[PDB]
Amino acid sequence: LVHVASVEKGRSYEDFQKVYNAIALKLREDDEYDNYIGYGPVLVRLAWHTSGTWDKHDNTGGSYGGTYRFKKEFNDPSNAGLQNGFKFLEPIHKEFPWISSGDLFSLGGVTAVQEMQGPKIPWRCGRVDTPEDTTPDNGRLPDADKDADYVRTFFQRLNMNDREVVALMGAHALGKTHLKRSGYEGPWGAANNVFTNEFYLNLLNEDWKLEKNDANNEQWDSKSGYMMLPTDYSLIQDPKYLSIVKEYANDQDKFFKDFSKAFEKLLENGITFPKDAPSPFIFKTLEEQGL
Ligand code: HEM
Repeated sequence: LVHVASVEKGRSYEDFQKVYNAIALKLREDDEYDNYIGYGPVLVRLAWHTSGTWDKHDNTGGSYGGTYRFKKEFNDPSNAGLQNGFKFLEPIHKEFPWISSGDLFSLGGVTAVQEMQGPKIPWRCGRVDTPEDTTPDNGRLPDADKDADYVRTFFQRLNMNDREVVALMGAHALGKTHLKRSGYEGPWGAANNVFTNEFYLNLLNEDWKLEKNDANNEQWDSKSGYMMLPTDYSLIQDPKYLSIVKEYANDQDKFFKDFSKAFEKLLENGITFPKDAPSPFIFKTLEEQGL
């Protein structure tokens, strides 16, 4: 099935910058969430999980249809906690009821990355809501207890190569694992609501110990109070991934540029953009607007 991008009727860049801005202003205001981490990280994860159900083989799942709004997908165990990002976006959607669900979930992720001082992420509109029966089944999002071979094979289904996977994993600088949500506990670093290449630096430079958490799952822990999932740690066990981790640990601009591309791609899998669709938008941050 082909999903053709269809611009919300009569809308243009300024309309979407207003939605961006409303998201960004609420991100600034609602700062208490998650022990003052704020909503940035969970909004990035929401964009990823709403996109990461995609299957390149048959074009099922993906960001286009905004299917997270249906109970099968919002109750996926893999999505535990993302309801906080959805609830954040509710008043945004009420103010701007013309935006599609897929466009709002993906735009929330773009807005969060940029407001957290991350790279610019070009973003295209035109996702169209699809019906409840187009919601993908549970089980398309990845397990965390696995090795590098798992990670590599997993991401082939999303048409991501080694560089794209290692870049995308850099988003694990953000936020934290929560025991009751995933069976893992702890942040990956100190700067967890500012977008940096810290994930790579910590992988290479902390002294990691393989421990069991209070849910009886293994994770890697450091004396600084940081953690890595087994799938994170797999990026330094596999020699191909390791080379790329070192590259991003040593070049912040390269990480930014490669993350931006990979994240846009993730958010756009499955969508056909007509030849005469608008160019991708690059939104100004609040800071750049003086707001
Ligand atoms: C092998 C792939 C991946 C696995 C197994 C994985 C697993 C996890 C797990 C278990 C959590 C903790 C959830 C919780 O307890 O709250 C988490 C959090 C998070 N992940 Fe992933 N992840 C992967 C890839 C990605 C990608 C590709 C991105 C986005 C580009 C991403 C962004 C995030 C963010 C931002 C958080 C923090 C959420 C928060 O603080 O609420 N992850 N991930």
